[PDB]
This record gives sequence, C-alpha cells and structure tokens, in this order.
Amino acid sequence: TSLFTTADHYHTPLGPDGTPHAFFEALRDEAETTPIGWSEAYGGHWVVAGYKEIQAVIQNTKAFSNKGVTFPRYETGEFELMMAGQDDPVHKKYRQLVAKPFSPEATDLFTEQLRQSTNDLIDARIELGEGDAATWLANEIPARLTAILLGLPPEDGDTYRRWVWAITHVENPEEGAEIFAELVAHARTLIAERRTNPGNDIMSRVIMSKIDGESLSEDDLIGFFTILLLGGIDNTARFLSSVFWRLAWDIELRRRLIAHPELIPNAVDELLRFYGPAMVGRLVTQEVTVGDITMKPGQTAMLWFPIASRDRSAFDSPDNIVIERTPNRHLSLGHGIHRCLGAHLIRVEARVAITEFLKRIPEFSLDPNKECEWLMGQVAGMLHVPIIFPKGKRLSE
Ligand code: HEM
Ligand SMILES: CC1(C)O[C@]2(C)CC[C@H]1CC2
Repeated sequence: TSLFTTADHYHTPLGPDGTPHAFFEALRDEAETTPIGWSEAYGGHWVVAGYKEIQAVIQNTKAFSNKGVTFPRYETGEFELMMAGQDDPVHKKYRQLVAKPFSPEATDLFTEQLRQSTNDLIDARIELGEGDAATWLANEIPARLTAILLGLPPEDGDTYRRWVWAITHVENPEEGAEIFAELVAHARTLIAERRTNPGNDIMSRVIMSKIDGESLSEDDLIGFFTILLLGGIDNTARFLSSVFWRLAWDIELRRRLIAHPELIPNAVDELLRFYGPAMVGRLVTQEVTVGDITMKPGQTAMLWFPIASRDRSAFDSPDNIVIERTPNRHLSLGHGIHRCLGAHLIRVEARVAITEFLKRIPEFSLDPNKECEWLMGQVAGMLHVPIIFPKGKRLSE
C-alpha cells in the first residue's frame, strides 16, 4: 500500500493527540522512497512531499503556475487571488505596490499595539480561569490586526470570520458564493469611503496607488482586501491556535520559553516549521519531469509543506521541536517569488503573542471536560483549544 494514493489535505487521519502529525510522520517516512506520489483524490493529482522536490517545483515558474494556488479552489467568485493567484509579470506588478508596508522596518512598528492588544484580550477572561485559547486569543489577535491593516472596525471579527469560513470551508456552493458576495459588497463600500477619506492603512494605500499612471480597478482592490483577510483570519489564527495548544500540554517547551525569552524568536521559527498550517497548489502548464515523475499540462501538484518541513535530509531530528535550531530553512512561509508577504509581520505577532501569554498565564493546561478540535484543509490547525488556569487579575480594570 501507499499513503499517497488517498492523500487529501481536507481528510487527514488524526491520531490520539487530535492532530494529523502521526499521519504526517508516516507519509514523510514513505516520501524517503517516493517523494512525489499520485493521489486519487480530487479527480487525481500529484502530492509533492520531499523537501528538494518541493523546492524544484516552487522555483520552476515556467512549468508550474500559481493559477492553481488553491486546490480545490477557494470560493472567491469571479475574482482571482491577488498576488498569490497570479504569475509574473502580473504578480510582481501588484506585489510592488505593497512591498514597503510589509517590510521588516515597517511591520516592526506594530509591536506595541500588538502587545497591548494581547494583554487587553487576556484581560477579558483572566478572572474566569477558563477559556478557549483559539476563540478568545489566537483568533482575535490577528483579526484585530487585520482590521487595522484594512481600515475596518476591529470589533466585527465574527463577521470577518464568517466571510473567511465561506471562502475556505462552506460545503454548499450557493451558500458559500452568497457569503463571499457579502464580503464584496462591504469591500466596495469601504473602497468608496476611502476614495474621499483615505487613512494610513493598506487599503487606503492601494486605493490611492497607480500602476503606469493608472488607478487600480475596483476588482483589483477587492482582491487585495480578500487576500489580506485570509492571511490574518485563516492562516495566522490557525497557526497561533496550534501553538497555544502545544504550550498548554508541553510543559518542557513552556518552561524553556519563560526562562529564555531571548530564544523566543528562534522558537517561533521552529514552531512555524512544526505547526505551519499551509499547503499550496500549482497548475502544470508544460510537460515537466521532477525526480522520477513526469507531469502533464492541466494536472495539479499539491505542495505538502508540513511533510517537507520534516524531511530528514533537510532537518536533523525533524520530529523534535529544537528551539535553538539554526539555520531553519522551513517551507511554512513558502520560498521564491511568492514567499509570504506577511512573513515578518507574523513573526513579530507570534513573538509578542507567546511572550505576553506566558507572562500573564505561566500555568495552564487543557480543559479535561471540553474537547479540542483540529480543522483540516489547505490551512490546517487547531480551531478549539479549551484551557483552564488559576484565576488571575486584569491589568486594566
Ligand atoms: C502564520 C501565518 C501565515 C502563514 C503560515 C502563511 C503562509 C504562506 C505561504 C506558504 C505562502 C506561499 C504561497 C505560494 O507559494 O503559492 C504565502 C503567501 C502569501 N501570504 Fe502568507 N501566510 C501567513 C500569514 C499571512 C498574512 C498575515 C498576510 C497578510 C497580512 C499574508 C499574505 C500573503 C500574501 C499576499 C501571499 C502571496 C505573496 C505573493 O504571491 O507574492 N499571509 N503565505
Ligand atoms: C494558503 C495560502 C498560502 O494563504 C493565502 C493567504 C495565500 C496563498 C494561499 C491561499 C491564501
């Protein structure tokens, strides 16, 4: 038998711990012999699991197009995913408009706002001694940051989460499309308001931008709105939820981050390696051979980053969280021309989130009377992480 034959990122076997990591480890073992395999799922597609094979695919933009970045395709109506769903020269043209606001220098400026936000959020339940770390904290830190980036009201997270759920998980196609159409309606309204009253946020920036002397179409602006929403509300939230779950039970990891705060940045990169939630697809546009496998135009290759990030030929002791690991050339944020636009921002965000969480609540554990839940998909991670902790005090009454 082979684990590739029915591999499906939306239907990964979960182990007794509640994660797909036993399955991922078994697939990684198989990938040492067969780094690329055919899956019968989604009508047939290639699963790319080896580190060097993923790198070969991701670097070869001539044969592998980002038109297949989401597979099955996200529900975004007739709109394509801005930057992520495009090839050069179109892709580069748009990324250039937002490179600066996402640079390390610029994103470092969010640090104190995030620190304050994390503490204000913790205040909401610290006196209760219990809460769902995903719903209460991991979801809300990036939701509020995303609202700030987009110039939206930070308190409307539930609305934003409902849009993103429709894009990424709603089964019924008509329901999904209708809810994405609600996002579009809200985006158009936002865009019109900012045309006359622009702020300092990223939507205002692109709305006032030009390419070769021309303003962006409303459709292109809706694309920008949608991709930034996804990175925050889906990718970041699921990553942080998985991290908080791990910290809840792994008392050895936890004590080391508290004793050595200087290691938190390196530990965040190791946690990205280990709990990085994303996979991406590529559409094959010309016949190409990778390793032993020849792929044909029209086929899709899924890049199983979590498996490659556990490849023994790329990482010593890959199944262990080695917080002092360096270098750490993991693929959780991609590589090459499409490498995560939000990479520096989310590294800052994670550092702060972990730091303040462990400062405020050094002692906690998983709730024995409530269930954790892992969400499978193209972005996969914990969705519910009930924890308990000694009742504490608010910083701000
Ligand atoms: C832990 C959180 C996140 C993870 C793990 C993640 C992961 C990734 C990955 C793997 C890619 C590569 C896409 C590919 O190769 O096709 C990517 C691209 C991208 N991400 Fe992130 N992402 C995260 C958060 C964010 C955030 C917060 C934002 C924006 C505020 C964002 C915006 C983007 C954009 C625009 C691209 C496309 C870049 C391009 O095509 O040049 N992401 N992300
Ligand atoms: C999964 C991944 C990497 O996240 C977004 C934000 C970028 C590319 C794809 C789809 C949406």
